[PDB]
Amino acid sequence: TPAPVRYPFGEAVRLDLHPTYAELRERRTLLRVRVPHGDDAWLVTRHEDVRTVLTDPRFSRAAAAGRDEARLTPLVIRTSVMGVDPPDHTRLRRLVATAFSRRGVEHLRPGITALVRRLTDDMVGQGPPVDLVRSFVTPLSGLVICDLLGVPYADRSRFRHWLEAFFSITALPADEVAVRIEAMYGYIAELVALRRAEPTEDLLGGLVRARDRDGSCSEEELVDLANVLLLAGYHTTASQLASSLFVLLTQPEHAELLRSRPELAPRAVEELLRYVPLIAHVTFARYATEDVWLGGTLVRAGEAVLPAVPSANRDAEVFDEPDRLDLTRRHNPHLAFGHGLHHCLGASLVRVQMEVALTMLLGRFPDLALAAPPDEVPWTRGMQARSPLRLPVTW
Ligand code: HEM
Ligand SMILES: CN[C@H](C(=O)N[C@H](CO)Cc1csc2ccccc12)C(C)C
Repeated sequence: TPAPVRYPFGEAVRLDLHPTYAELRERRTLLRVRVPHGDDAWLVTRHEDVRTVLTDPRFSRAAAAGRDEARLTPLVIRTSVMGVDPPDHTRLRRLVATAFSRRGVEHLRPGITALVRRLTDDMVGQGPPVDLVRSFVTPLSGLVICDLLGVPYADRSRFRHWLEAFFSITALPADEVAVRIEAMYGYIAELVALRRAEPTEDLLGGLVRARDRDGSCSEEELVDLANVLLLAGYHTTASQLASSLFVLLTQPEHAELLRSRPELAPRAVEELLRYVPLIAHVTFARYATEDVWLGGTLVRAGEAVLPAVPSANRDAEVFDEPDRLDLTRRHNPHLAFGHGLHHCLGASLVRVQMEVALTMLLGRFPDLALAAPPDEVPWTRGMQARSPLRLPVTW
C-alpha cells in the first residue's frame, strides 16, 4: 500500500478540475489517498471504474456505517437510502420511486413551466440586473421540492440555514455542523407530527402513512428520506442549475445555439450535468465487502474507494472531446446522477426542471449576458457541491 496522497487535491475552484484527475485515468491506477476525515481510501477517476465502485455488488455503502467513513465532511451523515444496501435499499426506494419516475414528473411539468413563467415574469417586469440565483434558481428548485414534498417553502428562511450544514467540508466547524443537523431533524419531526393528526397530499403525507399504516420504514428512516430529498431538491438541484447557467453565460455561443434551436434541451441538460463538475471532489465512499481488483489495485475487504464522478464525466475513452461542452451530444452516458443501484432518484425531476428552465430563460431573454466579469462571479467554497453564490445577469 503506497504512501497516501492528501485528498482533496486542493480547493476545487470555479468549475475547474485539478489536473491530477486526467493523469489518473491515463495511468489506469487507483490513488491511495488520505482524506480529511475517516479511513484512508482509494480514489477512482476512470468512468469504467467509477461505475464499478458506484454499483458493483462487492462495493457496499451500508457497510460504511460500521466505520469512521472516509469522507471530506467532519461528521458522518445519515444518508437515508443512499447509505444502505438491499434489502433495506429496495424497501426504502419502493416508497418514493413512482412519484420520482418519468411519468410522475411529467405530471409536474405544467406547474414547473407555470412557475418558471411566473419567475421570468418577475425578471421581465423588474428589469436588469437580476441575480439569477436569488430570483430564478433558488425559487424554482425550492418551490418545486417543497410542493412535491410538502415542506412549507415559506419556512425556508429557517431550513436553508440547516440545509447548508449537510453540504459542508470546511465552511463550518464541527459543532455548528452537528447543531444544524439536529435542528433540521427536529423541524422535520415538527412536520411529520402534522401528518399523523392532519394527513397531507404530498410526498410527506404519503410516506408517514406508509410508516404508521404499513411499517415500511422506521421513524429515523422516515426522517432520513425526508431530509435527503429536501437537501437534494432545494440545494443540490439549484447548485447544478446555477452552475449550468454560469457555463452557458461564460460560453455564450453554446447559450446562443440552445436559444436559436431550443429542441436540443434534453441533450443540452445531459451535457450540462456531465460537463459541470457539480461534486466538489468525490461522492459517498464505498467499502469493499470482498477483494475487488480494479485500477491496478487489489482493494481488500473493508477498504474504502472514493468515486470521483466528475473525473469519470471527462473520461476520453467514453466521451470524445470531453473537456469541451457539446450540447448536441446524443449518447451521453455520464455519471452525474450516479450509476446503477443508487442512481439519482430525482434524475427525471432535474431533467424536467432543467430543460423547462433553460429553454424559457433563453426564450424570454435572448440578449442575456453576465453583468460582472466571469471571474468576478462569486462561488461557494468549503461545500460538497459547486455553485455560483450569485449570477448577475442583464438582457
Ligand atoms: C442536479 C441535481 C442533482 C444531481 C447532480 C444529483 C446527483 C446524484 C448522484 C450522483 C447520486 C448517486 C450517488 C452515488 O451513486 O453514490 C444521487 C442519488 C440520489 N439522489 Fe440526487 N442529485 C440531484 C438532485 C436530486 C433531487 C432533486 C432529488 C430528489 C428530490 C435527489 C435524490 C436522490 C437520492 C434520494 C439519491 C439516493 C438514491 C439511492 O440511494 O438509491 N437528488 N444523486
Ligand atoms: C448523492 N447525491 C449527492 C447529494 O445530493 N448530496 C447532498 C450533500 O452532500 C445532500 C445529501 C446529504 S445526504 C444525501 C443522501 C442522498 C442524497 C443526497 C444527500 C450529490 C452531490 C452527488
